[PDB]
Amino acid sequence: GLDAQLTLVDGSTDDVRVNLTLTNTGDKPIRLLKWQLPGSDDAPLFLVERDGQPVSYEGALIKRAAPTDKDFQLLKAGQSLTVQAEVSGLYDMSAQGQYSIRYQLPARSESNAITLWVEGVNDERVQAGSVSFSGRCTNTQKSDLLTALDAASGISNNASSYLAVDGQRYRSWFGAYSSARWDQAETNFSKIKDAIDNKPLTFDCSCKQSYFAYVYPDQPYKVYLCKSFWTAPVTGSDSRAGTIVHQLSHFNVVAGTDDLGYGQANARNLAKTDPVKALNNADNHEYFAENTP
Amino acid sequence: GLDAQLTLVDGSTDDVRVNLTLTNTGDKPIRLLKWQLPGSDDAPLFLVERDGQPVSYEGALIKRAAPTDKDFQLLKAGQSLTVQAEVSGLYDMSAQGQYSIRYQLPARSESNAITLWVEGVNDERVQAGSVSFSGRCTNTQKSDLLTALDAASGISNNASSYLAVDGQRYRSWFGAYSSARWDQAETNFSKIKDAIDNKPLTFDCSCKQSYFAYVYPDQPYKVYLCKSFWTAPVTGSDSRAGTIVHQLSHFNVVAGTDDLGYGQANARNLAKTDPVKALNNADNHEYFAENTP
Ligand SMILES: [Zn+2]
Ligand SMILES: [Zn+2]
Repeated sequence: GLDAQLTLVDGSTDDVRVNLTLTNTGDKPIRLLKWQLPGSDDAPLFLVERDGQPVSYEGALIKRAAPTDKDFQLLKAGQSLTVQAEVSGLYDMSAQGQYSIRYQLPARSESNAITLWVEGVNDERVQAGSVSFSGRCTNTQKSDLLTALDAASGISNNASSYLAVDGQRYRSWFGAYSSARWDQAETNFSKIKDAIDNKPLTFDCSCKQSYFAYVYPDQPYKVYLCKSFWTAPVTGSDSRAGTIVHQLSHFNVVAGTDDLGYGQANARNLAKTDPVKALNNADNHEYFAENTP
Repeated sequence: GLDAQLTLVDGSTDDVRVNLTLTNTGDKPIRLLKWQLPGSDDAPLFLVERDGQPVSYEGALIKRAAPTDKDFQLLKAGQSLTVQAEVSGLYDMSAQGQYSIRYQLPARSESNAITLWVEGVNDERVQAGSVSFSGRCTNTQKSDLLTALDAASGISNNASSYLAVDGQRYRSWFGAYSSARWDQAETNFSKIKDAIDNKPLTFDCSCKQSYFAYVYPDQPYKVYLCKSFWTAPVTGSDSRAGTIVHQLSHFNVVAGTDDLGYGQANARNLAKTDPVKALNNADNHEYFAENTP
């Protein structure tokens, strides 16, 4: 027969990783549908409950045709296959509480349940402004993102306060003074602040490219984080907080900023060279907010 | 110096491919910022105008740090590099008319302009219901998708009409009759029809996986098409039209269908075995609408 044993992995992030051992206890090989083994494609393979109530599935749903021979994994007689899954990135395990997790048996009926207390992401934005996730953001990621968002709120309020008392910081990132350009920058930060505070934001963690993040400017307010987001400091230069300000600025409904080159020296040269371009550049907005130093 | 020559590629799809030749005409190697050469990462590298007016950039915007040595491409003295780009997937070239396209010179100022008449995607949905795109859908793709959408509308109206006169087709895909389950199916198709007709749909062409499509059920109404969408027939079994019905059915605001296995035999067994599961399965909805035969 087919035996499925789930065990919790011990670690010190807030992620919820599990080891699933599937074992052919019979005497002839069996075939397991690969789409129903945990892996890089999303499917709802687990029953996740908090305090006896099902939580949301948070992954994608795929159309696949009927499977063919190539779609099945062979397990020999006696043989075990162990696969690890991170569960918090595919089910909503954001609320604190006692959870049970079982795996459903793949096509050729459940593992044991495991149970654990989950600290959760203790934030009203995840339970006007809200924050949702996709692309397998784990509890640690979600928590890191909310942290980054509060930091971003801190620097976007600080930018906005600076701009409300109508100037080196402005000079550095936006160039020679004009009231029209200052009012424009102030309007941009007002809208960035209003998105941080009040809009339905979405962060996605699927991107593995080496840069920081990307958005589609006509698809508010979903920000895709990439590898350099995670390696960046929460605050300071080219920081997580600053990245959020950068990316939010691109949305057509926020500030419609452009990509007019990349980096601090680029940004400084724009300011010195062509204030109108600086006013239209995401980086200049980020660096004005980061104000580091 | 650096010379940039753009030429149009002749072909018989509606895509707009161009060959960009960059040439170091000087005597020492030069370095070209790779991020500003056309490639797999989106940036707005071209000036695209229709009838002398700029059209929208339709690609993503990325945060990158200042570039380092590794980010520059070397071009030797005398040397040319030719790179091809498809332009309709990154700028809005959906309206019929006369277009000019120039490339902006990368960091180390424009190519010649090329001009061409573009047939466009001649559809009010792209100019209540609308259709937007991301993930580099070309004019041919956009046109194929609108075609598929009209086909999907055809089969979703036909499903809805069938369900309005209150039964083999129902039996095949939804199992034994009950008024509650029939009303539920009718409500599901009413909402699928209303999304096809009246909602802001988004199709994305970036996915290269071998299956048909995927959605996030909490991210309406963006459908990601994958390789099997393009190889599928427009109508019939496992068709483009049917895929759209499948995927739209998954959205929480449409019909909240599940992924309860994959394929026609799966679907038929659900119906025979467990009508409540069939009523909750995307495929059963697709196959009921495809009704092939
Ligand atoms: Zn599906
Ligand atoms: Zn950017």
